[PDB]
Amino acid sequence: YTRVVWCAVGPEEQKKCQQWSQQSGQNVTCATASTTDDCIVLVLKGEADALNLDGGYIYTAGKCGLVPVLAENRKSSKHSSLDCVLRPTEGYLAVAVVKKANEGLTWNSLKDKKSCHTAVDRTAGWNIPMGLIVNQTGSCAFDEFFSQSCAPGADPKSRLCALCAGDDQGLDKCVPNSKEKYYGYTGAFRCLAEDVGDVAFVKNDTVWENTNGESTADWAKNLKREDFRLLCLDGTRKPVTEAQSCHLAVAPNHAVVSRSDRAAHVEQVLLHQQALFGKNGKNCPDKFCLFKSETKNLLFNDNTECLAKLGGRPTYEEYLGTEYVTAIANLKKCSLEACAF
Ligand SMILES: CO[C@@H]1O[C@H](CO)[C@@H](O)[C@H](O)[C@@H]1O
Ligand SMILES: [Fe+3]
Ligand SMILES: [Zn+2]
Ligand SMILES: [Zn+2]
Repeated sequence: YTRVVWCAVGPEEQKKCQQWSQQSGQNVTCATASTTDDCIVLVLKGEADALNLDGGYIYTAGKCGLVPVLAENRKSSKHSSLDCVLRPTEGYLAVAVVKKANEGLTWNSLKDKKSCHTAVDRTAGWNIPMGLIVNQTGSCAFDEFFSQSCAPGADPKSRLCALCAGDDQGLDKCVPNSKEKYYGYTGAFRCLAEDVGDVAFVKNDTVWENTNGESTADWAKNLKREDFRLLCLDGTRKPVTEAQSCHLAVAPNHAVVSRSDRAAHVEQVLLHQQALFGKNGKNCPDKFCLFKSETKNLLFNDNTECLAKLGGRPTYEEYLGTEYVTAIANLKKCSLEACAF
């Protein structure tokens, strides 16, 4: 029984963590850092215990000895009778999204266009699309493919940050945290929605959750699913209803990681925390909901049903899968066995 120290990325996550801390009676406390990489370092030092990470960061964390503990699980069809916490995760679909009005724009004509990315090093926003582009062009100059982009985490003076906007005051341009207007799934989709970019690399869920009244955010309230198309690898364009036949890859779900020596303790505390503040928790929506933050995906994705046990006690490599690990390794050769910190 000790507290678990969660690592929040940026000021907005910090605020949500503080609410969680208060409601949990200090069983969970908060450490804050400006980037995901800095949070990983805090965990390695033992100054923080855990945080929830996209697959691209699990790769970084894994090389440094951190392990997956529990995974985000969202609504599913198969394995219907089984409880959420025990149900296998299905993974999400990485897609490339454009405006219907941008006619004749296909996977094969993306060169020199404007792109919107969740963040550098993330699965749907970066690793998958850039990995595919590097291959198809046979060049490590992915910094040269698009004319301008917003890829949070890149050099703020480079073309890869040209479209990023910063915070209400125009500060923190291109920072890889929610202070940057176009950061993350929602941010990259907004970058496309506002016609700042020509293409957004996000997941299939992002399109649905931010269209047809699903989001009441000022920029999203008038967005219609029909005004968007997905780019398929075969050069065609399809409606967003066809994601199962028109995606770039299937990605492993975001997951909670911790130091191996702390895994058992983190797992215990989190399972109890979700019984109190999760999907149908004792205190949600009454007092506090761990999986809500108004489409902002703070700490956890808003569409998370529960955190699920893994099973087979997988290493980070088995969790990510050989097909994804080799993809990252090859892309990493552009810009092999050691912790990068
Ligand atoms: C997509 O499923 C994954 O496949 C890889 C094989 O690369 C395994 O290591 C892992 O446990 C999972 O079953
Ligand atoms: Fe992701
Ligand atoms: Zn597929
Ligand atoms: Zn194993």
